[PDB]
Amino acid sequence: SQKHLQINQTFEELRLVTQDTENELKKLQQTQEYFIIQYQESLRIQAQFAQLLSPQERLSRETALQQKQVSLEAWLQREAQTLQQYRVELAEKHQKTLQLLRKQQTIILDDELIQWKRRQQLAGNGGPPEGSLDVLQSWCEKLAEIIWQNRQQIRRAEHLCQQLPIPGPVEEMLAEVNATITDIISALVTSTFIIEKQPPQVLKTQTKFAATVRLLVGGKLNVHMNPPQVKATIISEQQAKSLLKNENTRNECSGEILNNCCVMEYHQATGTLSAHFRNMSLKRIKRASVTEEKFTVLFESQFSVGSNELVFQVKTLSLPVVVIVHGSQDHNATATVLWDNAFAEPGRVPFAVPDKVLWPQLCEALNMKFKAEVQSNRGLTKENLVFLAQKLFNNSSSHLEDYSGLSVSWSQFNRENLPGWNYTFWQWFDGVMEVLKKHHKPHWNDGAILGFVNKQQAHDLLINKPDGTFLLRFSDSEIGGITIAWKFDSPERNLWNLKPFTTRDFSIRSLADRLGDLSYLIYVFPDRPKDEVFSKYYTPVLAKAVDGYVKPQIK
Ligand SMILES: CN(C)C(=O)CCN(C(=O)[C@@H]1CCCN1C(=O)[C@@H](NC(=O)c1cc2cc(C(F)(F)P(=O)(O)O)ccc2s1)C(C)(C)C)c1ccc(Br)cc1
Repeated sequence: SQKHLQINQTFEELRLVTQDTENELKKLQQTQEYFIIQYQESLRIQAQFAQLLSPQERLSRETALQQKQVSLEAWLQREAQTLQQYRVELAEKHQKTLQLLRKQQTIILDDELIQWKRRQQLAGNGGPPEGSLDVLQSWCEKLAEIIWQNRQQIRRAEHLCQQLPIPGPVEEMLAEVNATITDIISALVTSTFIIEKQPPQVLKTQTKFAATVRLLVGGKLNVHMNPPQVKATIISEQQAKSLLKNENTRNECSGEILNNCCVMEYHQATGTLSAHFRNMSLKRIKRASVTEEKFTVLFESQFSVGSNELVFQVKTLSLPVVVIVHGSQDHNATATVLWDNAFAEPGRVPFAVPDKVLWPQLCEALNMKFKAEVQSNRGLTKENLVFLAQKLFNNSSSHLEDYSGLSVSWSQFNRENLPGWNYTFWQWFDGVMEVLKKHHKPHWNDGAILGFVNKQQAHDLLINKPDGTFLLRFSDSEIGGITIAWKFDSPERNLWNLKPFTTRDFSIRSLADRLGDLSYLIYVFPDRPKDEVFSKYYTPVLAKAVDGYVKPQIK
């Protein structure tokens, strides 16, 4: 809460200086109002002379009014300069608080909001949750409360100058203040239309999906009065670039969305103005690989603040989505999305990503997604990272630090196949998460699957162990396969690599049941016995009702 306390201090100073300008604005209006009354007195003074007639009294009444006329005329002249001075002083104070406001806004919007948004982007790859927008709304409320007060303050100060003009520096001073105000409100309004909950980045046609679009300055401006409509629209990466550059053909889009319209709702209790699209669906998609084609859901809205004097057109784009029609296309779709959420640079043109990235950056991305997919805190160890670097780079080294300067290209990750294989690194890696996720989630968590060791590594671990000591390994030759490697002293071969099982095999008999059937397996690596690790998962054979068993019995 270091920068958090400085943000709060600046907000508190901003409200104190805005009350000062308000006090001085009412004071200026009083000064001007009295000056207008004193000016009428100087008019009555001449009308008093006009009511002339005997110079025995008319010589004394003429001198009384002359002395009075002069003093009031002198007071008026001095008060006019005071009116101009206090006016300049107010504009200077408004210019000062607006410059401070600009700095305070840049902090909330270009830093804290971007950090929240990035936190949300990385959460797509199974990263840590971004958290509630409560803090960001609390600040955007104050930003709006303050810019709106100063705006109405200057509109009032301007009204005074209309009713009593005094030419000088004040005109261009107010022209500057106004330009600053439109810049700040436009920025505050356009930037605070954000997507609280993103749509699915791997989207299947004809599948119900949801999104949430919040407006952080909803409660503090006159926006909830007429809650605006938001129109969800699916567009392509090219269409997204031209939408930003403004070189578009108005309604250019790439498909229909069912229930693509929603009206923002204000929740008094929380102060939130937000469109909840709960029943969206992709009816059709226009496509000019399918897997590498990035789309985005564009949310538009049009609304005003206070009166039709201030109207805005807001547009927010979702994180890139990949559309799949089969479901079987998910394998490679996840890879392009995984790359996007991880390696996207801030302030990029629509869905631009780096061609190559350094190996430890890709390590973060794989570890993050891996833990999320298997639903465990046991991630990829330093040894596991080396195993994958050996596989990926086709390098011998067993030192993670060696790979640190190397670069994985997109084609090296999920386009060109591995050395002697018919699959890519992503296909191999995703294959492992997929077999681990469907089944073996508790097994992976309980450490029973060592997995990321090559055929040689497993032998150079099991040799010095008793007959029947095994380890569970990931097959190289078969995507999503698990191989049992075990040492058992015998003629011309001591280490044994059993045939790899895939999800089809597990669907017939579980990993635990299959291990329990094989008597030649007795000790899971390193010491712990087989039944000690898999007794939990052996199937208690249940009697069938068809065989005449009225109550559930365990044979
Ligand atoms: C109760 N019961 C019937 C059973 O399930 C147990 C019986 N069983 C077997 O013993 C089968 C029966 C046929 C030959 N067999 C073998 O295991 C023979 N082994 C292999 O044939 C192979 C070993 C590797 C290693 C790899 C590798 F190293 F992991 P990779 O890194 O290159 O991918 C890649 C392919 C292969 S093929 C063996 C020489 C050990 C006898 C079994 C049956 C079916 C399935 Br599927 C799985 C195992």
